[PDB]
Amino acid sequence: TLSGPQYLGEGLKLMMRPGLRLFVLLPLSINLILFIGLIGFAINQFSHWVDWLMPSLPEWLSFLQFILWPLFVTLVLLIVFFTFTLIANLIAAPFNGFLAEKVEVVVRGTDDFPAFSWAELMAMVPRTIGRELRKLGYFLPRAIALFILSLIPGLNLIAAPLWLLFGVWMMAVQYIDYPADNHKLGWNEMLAWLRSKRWACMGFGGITYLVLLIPLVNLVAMPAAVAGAVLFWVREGGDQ
Amino acid sequence: TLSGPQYLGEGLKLMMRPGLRLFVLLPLSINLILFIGLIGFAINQFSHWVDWLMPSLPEWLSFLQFILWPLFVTLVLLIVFFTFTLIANLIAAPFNGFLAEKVEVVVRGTDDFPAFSWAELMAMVPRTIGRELRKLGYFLPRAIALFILSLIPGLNLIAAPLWLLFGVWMMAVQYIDYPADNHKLGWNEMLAWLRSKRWACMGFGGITYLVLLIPLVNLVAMPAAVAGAVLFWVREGGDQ
Amino acid sequence: TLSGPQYLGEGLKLMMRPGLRLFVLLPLSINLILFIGLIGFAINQFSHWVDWLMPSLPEWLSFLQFILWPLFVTLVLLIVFFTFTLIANLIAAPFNGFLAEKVEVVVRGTDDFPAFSWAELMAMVPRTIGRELRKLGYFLPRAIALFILSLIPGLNLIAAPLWLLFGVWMMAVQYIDYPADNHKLGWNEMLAWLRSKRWACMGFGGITYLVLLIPLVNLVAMPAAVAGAVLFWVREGGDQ
Amino acid sequence: TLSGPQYLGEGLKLMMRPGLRLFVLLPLSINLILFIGLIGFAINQFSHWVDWLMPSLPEWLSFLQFILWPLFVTLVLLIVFFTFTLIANLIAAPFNGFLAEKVEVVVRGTDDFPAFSWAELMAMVPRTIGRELRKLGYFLPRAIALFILSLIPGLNLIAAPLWLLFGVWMMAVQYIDYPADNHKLGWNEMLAWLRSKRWACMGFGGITYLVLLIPLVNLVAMPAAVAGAVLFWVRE
Amino acid sequence: TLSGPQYLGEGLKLMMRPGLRLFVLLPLSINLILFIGLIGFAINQFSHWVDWLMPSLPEWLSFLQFILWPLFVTLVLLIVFFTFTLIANLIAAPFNGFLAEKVEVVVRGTDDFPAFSWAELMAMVPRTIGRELRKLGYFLPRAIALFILSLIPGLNLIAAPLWLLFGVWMMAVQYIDYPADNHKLGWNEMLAWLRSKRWACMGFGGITYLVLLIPLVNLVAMPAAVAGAVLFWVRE
Amino acid sequence: STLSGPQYLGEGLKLMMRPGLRLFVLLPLSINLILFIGLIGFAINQFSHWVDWLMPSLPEWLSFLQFILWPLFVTLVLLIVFFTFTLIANLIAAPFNGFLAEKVEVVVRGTDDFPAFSWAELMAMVPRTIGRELRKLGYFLPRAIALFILSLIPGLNLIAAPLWLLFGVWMMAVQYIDYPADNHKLGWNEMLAWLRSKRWACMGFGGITYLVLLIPLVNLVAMPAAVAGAVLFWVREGGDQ
Ligand SMILES: CCCCCCCCO[C@@H]1O[C@H](CO)[C@@H](O)[C@H](O)[C@H]1O
Ligand SMILES: CCCCCCCCO[C@@H]1O[C@H](CO)[C@@H](O)[C@H](O)[C@H]1O
Ligand SMILES: CCCCCCCCO[C@@H]1O[C@H](CO)[C@@H](O)[C@H](O)[C@H]1O
Ligand SMILES: CCCCCCCCO[C@@H]1O[C@H](CO)[C@@H](O)[C@H](O)[C@H]1O
Ligand SMILES: CCCCCCCCO[C@@H]1O[C@H](CO)[C@@H](O)[C@H](O)[C@H]1O
Ligand SMILES: CCCCCCCCO[C@@H]1O[C@H](CO)[C@@H](O)[C@H](O)[C@H]1O
Ligand SMILES: CCCCCCCCO[C@@H]1O[C@H](CO)[C@@H](O)[C@H](O)[C@H]1O
Ligand SMILES: CCCCCCCCO[C@@H]1O[C@H](CO)[C@@H](O)[C@H](O)[C@H]1O
Ligand SMILES: CCCCCCCCO[C@@H]1O[C@H](CO)[C@@H](O)[C@H](O)[C@H]1O
Ligand SMILES: CCCCCCCCO[C@@H]1O[C@H](CO)[C@@H](O)[C@H](O)[C@H]1O
Ligand SMILES: CCCCCCCCO[C@@H]1O[C@H](CO)[C@@H](O)[C@H](O)[C@H]1O
Ligand SMILES: CCCCCCCCO[C@@H]1O[C@H](CO)[C@@H](O)[C@H](O)[C@H]1O
Ligand SMILES: CCCCCCCCO[C@@H]1O[C@H](CO)[C@@H](O)[C@H](O)[C@H]1O
Ligand SMILES: CCCCCCCCO[C@@H]1O[C@H](CO)[C@@H](O)[C@H](O)[C@H]1O
Ligand SMILES: CCCCCCCCO[C@@H]1O[C@H](CO)[C@@H](O)[C@H](O)[C@H]1O
Ligand SMILES: CCCCCCCCO[C@@H]1O[C@H](CO)[C@@H](O)[C@H](O)[C@H]1O
Ligand SMILES: CCCCCCCCO[C@@H]1O[C@H](CO)[C@@H](O)[C@H](O)[C@H]1O
Ligand SMILES: CCCCCCCCO[C@@H]1O[C@H](CO)[C@@H](O)[C@H](O)[C@H]1O
Ligand SMILES: CCCCCCCCO[C@@H]1O[C@H](CO)[C@@H](O)[C@H](O)[C@H]1O
Ligand SMILES: CCCCCCCCO[C@@H]1O[C@H](CO)[C@@H](O)[C@H](O)[C@H]1O
Repeated sequence: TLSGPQYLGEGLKLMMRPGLRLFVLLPLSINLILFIGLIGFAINQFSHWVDWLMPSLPEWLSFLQFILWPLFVTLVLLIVFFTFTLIANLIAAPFNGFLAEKVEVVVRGTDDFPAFSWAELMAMVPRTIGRELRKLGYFLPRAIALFILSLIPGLNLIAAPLWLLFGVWMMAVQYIDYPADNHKLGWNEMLAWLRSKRWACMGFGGITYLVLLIPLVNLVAMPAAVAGAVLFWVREGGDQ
Repeated sequence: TLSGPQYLGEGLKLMMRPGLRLFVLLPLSINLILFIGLIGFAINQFSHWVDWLMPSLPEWLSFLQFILWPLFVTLVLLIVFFTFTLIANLIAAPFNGFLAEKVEVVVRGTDDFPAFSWAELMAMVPRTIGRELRKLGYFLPRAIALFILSLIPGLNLIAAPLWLLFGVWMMAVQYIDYPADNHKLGWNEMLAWLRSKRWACMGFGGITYLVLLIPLVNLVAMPAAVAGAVLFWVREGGDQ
Repeated sequence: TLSGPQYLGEGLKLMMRPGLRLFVLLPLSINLILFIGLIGFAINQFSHWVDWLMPSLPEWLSFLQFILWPLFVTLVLLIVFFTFTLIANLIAAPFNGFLAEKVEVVVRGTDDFPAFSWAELMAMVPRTIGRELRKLGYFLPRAIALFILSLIPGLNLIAAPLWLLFGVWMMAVQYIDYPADNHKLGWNEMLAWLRSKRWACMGFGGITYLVLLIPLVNLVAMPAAVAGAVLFWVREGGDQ
Repeated sequence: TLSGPQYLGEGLKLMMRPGLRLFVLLPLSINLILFIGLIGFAINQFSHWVDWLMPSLPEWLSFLQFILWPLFVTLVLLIVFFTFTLIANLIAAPFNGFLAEKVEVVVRGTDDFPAFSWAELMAMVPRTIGRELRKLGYFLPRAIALFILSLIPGLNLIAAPLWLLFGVWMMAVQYIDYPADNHKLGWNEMLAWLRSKRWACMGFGGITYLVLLIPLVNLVAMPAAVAGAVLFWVRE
Repeated sequence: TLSGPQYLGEGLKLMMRPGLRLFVLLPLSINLILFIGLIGFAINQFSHWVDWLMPSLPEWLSFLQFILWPLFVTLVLLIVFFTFTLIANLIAAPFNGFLAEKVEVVVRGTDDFPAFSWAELMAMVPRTIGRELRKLGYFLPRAIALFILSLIPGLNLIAAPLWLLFGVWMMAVQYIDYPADNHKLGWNEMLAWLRSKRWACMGFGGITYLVLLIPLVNLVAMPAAVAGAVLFWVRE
Repeated sequence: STLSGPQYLGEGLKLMMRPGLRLFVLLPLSINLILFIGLIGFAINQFSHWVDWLMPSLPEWLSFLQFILWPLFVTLVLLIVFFTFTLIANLIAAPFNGFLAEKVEVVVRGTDDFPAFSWAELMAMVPRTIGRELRKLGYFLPRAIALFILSLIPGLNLIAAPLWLLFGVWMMAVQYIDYPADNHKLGWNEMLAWLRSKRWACMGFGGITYLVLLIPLVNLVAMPAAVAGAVLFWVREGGDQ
């Protein structure tokens, strides 16, 4: 009855109520620390990194340095961004998993005020980081496939839609995974599960993608998305 | 003999001969009268309608009115336009049906000079208005669907071609129905009928679409699209 | 002697050195709190806002509520975004201003390690906030002008360049004022004085804007722009 | 007095009152007849025209006919439009002029119910047809100029604004003329009269442009623009 | 182990070795002689073609010849180019096959080098020219179709990819045909063959497409494509 | 005298068509042939290597970037190869154009309707005419890079497209109308002043010359036509100093 994007909205509701409300701070804080620590580092090495990527040129081709400069400078940033993002989700991987349990007990009425402890969090770290690596393995190859498909002057027009649709579906697997993996469910079994809910989890993943495009709101958005995903897992069925 | 778009042309021929020659003036004359009557009222009401759609705003945001004015003024115009066409087509519905019948008797040779009588027209009105409503009910949801699909950044590129192709298929169903409905044929039965004749009525629909973009020529073109569709019905199966 | 976009570069150096590094953490924490506070506010009021703007309609026009809904949701979003920006800048105004003085004493050689104190910061707040209000009062009119010029289908092509040319100039008056305002210097007087350094401060503002197009940069760049602007005030004319 | 375009708006008020707008239905009904005639004609001869325009080609180049077919067809269509747009406006020239007088007596209070008689219309025809022909002469060179400039890849960017600004300015000279021409004023004297105040005509013609973009509303926007122009002639 | 676009590279290698390096010169010589004569021809007759294709208009409509001018000029140019491109490749058709055979024997170790003889080339000419005429018969209708498809306002977006995919596929059928036609390969069986090998021959055809986008490098790239197509024929 | 505008290029094509000047049309093509035939092989063998030079060395983790970085440098390299080639070819065409311009002049002035080609005087021209094309490049490439950097700015590109076009036309005037002018020991600055006084005429000439040189197979006939047309522009409009 709740199928579609409605879950996301409801997930936000689940985050606003006390005792789950303070867990919302986790992603931002991660990205905060990771930013502040890394930013300074990046600041010092930015100049050096481009100097490594740029080839040595003779005096006659030295003019190419003017055209090649903006490139690697862009590329470095593109790397520094992606690298950071890559780490952020990794450090955010356990917390989200830990959250997906704590949301669930509230969804079913078991304990409306779940408690945070580092013990069970550190105990979750390996399966949930490894699971973040499985997600990365499922995503990144297909991403490079669609992107190289888009670099072709003829074929990009079919790549833009495939890109979008895939990114939505990935919003389904990324977040609905957290309760599925917390129920020790196989990767294949969960992807088949989402394949059976493809319309529902495509709507959920879709509005999740959209609301996750808002830059500052990303950080309040993700916890809502996790909780909404847990709700998805409870309202669709955890039989597998 | 004629398969493909050729029917439209032949429809023109049929409308050129005496006795069917004046009905070409029915659509044009309708849109004249309709406009002449409505324009007046519209002029007075237009100003008010936008003020209604425009939100009531506080002092600091009042500058937004300067930017919201064009949008709402645009929107109302669009609505004011569609309504017009929507009403016009409705009023054009029976006259078309009455033509598709009267063209048919000429195509099959029963009466070389059919007469116009308001009696059987008014007798037609409720059913034919009902069918134009069934057509709008078929079209408007799929149209909206395509449009929402166009506002999606990734999927818009797949939205344009689908819009064209559907608008063509719709040109088949709008006009080939007039004789089919005159023959008391089920809606789904005609849609499957045309789905088996996909190519033929997709060609007829195609040229009918193109020619009916030409702005004022529409009102002379349409009766040709009717007669042409009656020909599509006569020269191809009347079987049910 | 020392000139061009290099100021920004040099300004960055001043921020990295022992004694001036932690001041960069002042705006971020603010933007954190300001975000954390406002975002929750937005979360709760969002419905009421989009419902306020939306007009009350009769039953048959109720379908319009579907087209007006995304619109207002966007509009509200934009307000929420711009309002945030507007507030953020304002709160950033004194921390910027307070910095422009503290950078200065480091540039001159009195004290290599300045200390932060809430007393004189709070003593600065009203003057500097009123200052940046003078800035918004100088900027927002010319901005609205160029924007009404760009809405005209014909003139919009000359609006894009005219936009950029002003945006670079603005970069000068925003930052270079911070030390000047600490020296009790008049608004129109500073406008006249910088009207002479137009080229230098336009290079400063040029690299300032471009370098401000990157997201990572901004959080570390505004301090670099403030320090570089202080440096610009010291090595060139402080005369009055 | 009335800043920017209010004249058009005020002009529309004038047209909506009974007595000043049955006059609107006159040229429209004619252009209807014109429309019906020209369309039927083109129906009969469209094939003759495209076969005339198409060159005779060999069997190896016969497939070229397949690319030439859409072309002349387009071309014929275009001519057919412009001819009509040209003729209709031509036929519209006197009625508008005849209206511009009949508007003025209502503006100044002379006669609240103007009388329509074919006599004084036919008497206007030569002067007002000549006058609209002068307007076509002022317009077409600068229009072709901007179109050719707009074909240029680099300079096309300067052709789009110059197009709009001209298309707006022209809306002044056509309409604000109808009263001036009724006052027996020289062409050059009127262009100096309009260039005397650029902003005013620029707003009047500006909204008149935008409002003449609305598809069926043209038919009511034009009369408004005439009377507003009459109003524009009287108040200033 | 060698599948994919690598064949292109390898074909290049085969053409670098002595005795096969003389085979590179002929397509260049064809484009050269043919080009020089046909271009001198083009300059004198151009005026007659554009004047021939352009229709007779009355003197009022005379101005239309100004818009039709850039068009027909363009059109003639396109014909001029296509005709050249049409003829050019025809004359290269047998030299290709005659080359293809001489490459195959090098792949299997049969021949270190063969002295060219006009005899066997002339013996090939009618069959292989009939073969490339059949290639034109497969190609040109799909192209005109895709072009009419690109004229459609909605479907033009689906025309852009459809072109490329076919342009690549054609580059498979064009070159991999030449060894096939050396073996009297029946038309249906080769098209099915390349349809069963879609990935390999489509990558081969792909790099062939792209490297053939390079203008003067076309001339050295085509022999590499022929050699690569023979290797594609032998190893799979 | 009445011949002002872009008509010069047409008339120049006419001059190249009459006997005595007709085979000089083959001077550019042959050049572009030879320069290609010599270079082509070299380039191919070393193309693979050049991209590998410009491409950065990346670790195990950043190796995937090679999939996106590869096509880039390959294009970049190609571009350079093209520009450099077109650079070099134009240099070799510099004396021939000048020589042709000189020879065209005697046909235009009715002195010798069938001028003879001799390697003596062409080789005599080489140093002057090359140096003068180096000056042409010096006038062009800085201003061109300026327009390109200006087009890189997000706000100002819209003003970079027209400026680019107009400057390209103007450079057509400078390049071709210079050829007769250099033959009469005319200074660089003073010819820029003279063309600046003929800006309407030579800007039309440079306009059609530009367009005709955009068509690839046609440009081989048009380049001589542009030289001759430029000689006629020099003859019919003051060659005075
Ligand atoms: C756009 C730049 C945003 C701030 C982060 C990178 C700033 C790098 O800045 C530079 O760092 C170099 C060492 O890496 C020093 O040599 C320079 O003096 C310093 O200006
Ligand atoms: C403000 C920054 C917004 C960028 C949002 C882009 C969303 C990309 O998508 C994400 O890429 C990540 C790796 O980078 C993976 O961890 C995720 O599984 C994948 O969904
Ligand atoms: C991660 C933050 C996600 C916010 C997703 C919000 C989805 C909101 O959903 C909207 O909220 C309103 C609630 O009153 C409803 O009236 C609307 O009909 C509903 O679409
Ligand atoms: C474009 C001109 C449209 C004409 C407006 C309507 C018909 C003439 O206008 C008015 O219409 C009224 C009813 O609306 C009639 O009662 C009046 O007799 C009338 O003059
Ligand atoms: C273009 C000039 C005006 C076109 C018609 C204006 C409509 C006039 O007004 C309309 O008709 C009656 C008066 O005529 C009024 O009483 C009606 O209330 C109004 O709807
Ligand atoms: C869809 C047709 C509407 C576009 C034409 C112009 C509408 C402008 O409507 C304005 O409303 C005013 C309010 O009374 C009236 O004085 C006039 O009707 C007019 O000035
Ligand atoms: C293109 C930029 C804005 C053009 C001017 C918009 C003026 C908006 O002003 C509007 O005028 C209307 C009456 O004329 C009123 O109904 C509105 O309430 C008022 O906001
Ligand atoms: C596209 C048209 C915009 C929708 C708004 C239509 C007007 C809705 O507003 C309506 O206006 C009427 C007349 O003023 C009033 O009688 C009604 O009380 C009011 O509901
Ligand atoms: C004042 C009444 C509201 C505005 C009327 C909009 C009527 C538009 O009507 C449409 O105009 C098209 C051209 O635009 C024609 O091609 C169509 O045949 C016609 O249905
Ligand atoms: C940019 C900030 C986006 C805010 C999206 C907020 C959507 C959630 O909204 C919140 O949840 C309720 C539903 O339970 C809504 O009715 C109210 O807006 C609010 O309480
Ligand atoms: C097609 C564009 C329609 C815009 C309609 C604007 C008319 C709004 O309404 C009118 O605005 C006038 C100002 O011109 C005022 O003088 C009138 O009192 C007012 O009724
Ligand atoms: C095809 C039908 C054409 C209709 C043309 C209507 C001509 C207008 O008719 C005029 O109307 C005036 C009041 O408006 C009266 O004052 C005039 O005496 C009358 O001639
Ligand atoms: C369908 C609604 C009425 C149809 C009749 C309109 C006849 C056209 O009318 C004419 O059209 C020309 C070009 O659009 C205009 O320039 C003329 O002023 C106009 O009189
Ligand atoms: C450029 C192709 C040929 C010209 C086509 C446009 C013909 C119609 O053009 C219009 O006719 C009116 C007559 O009054 C003029 O006043 C208008 O300004 C003019 O645009
Ligand atoms: C083959 C014949 C094609 C000629 C069709 C006549 C088109 C006249 O159509 C007119 O176009 C105008 C815009 O220019 C619209 O604003 C008018 O409402 C409409 O009447
Ligand atoms: C249609 C009349 C002009 C000829 C159009 C085709 C242009 C050239 O077409 C080419 O022909 C070559 C062989 O000639 C083939 O190798 C290519 O696959 C093909 O693209
Ligand atoms: C209306 C007829 C349209 C025919 C267009 C076909 C023109 C041939 O297009 C061909 O495509 C090849 C790659 O695909 C290129 O290598 C050739 O240069 C080329 O001329
Ligand atoms: C690179 C080698 C140059 C050969 C190309 C043409 C140069 C010679 O050109 C020829 O010179 C003859 C007399 O010498 C003239 O009579 C010919 O008309 C002329 O065409
Ligand atoms: C960004 C668009 C690039 C188009 C292709 C390269 C155009 C510039 O090309 C250059 O023009 C110069 C001036 O005459 C010549 O000196 C150079 O030889 C030539 O390479
Ligand atoms: C050494 C291999 C590099 C290849 C560079 C060749 C680029 C050739 O360039 C082409 O040459 C023709 C004249 O020669 C011109 O007609 C074309 O405009 C041009 O694109």
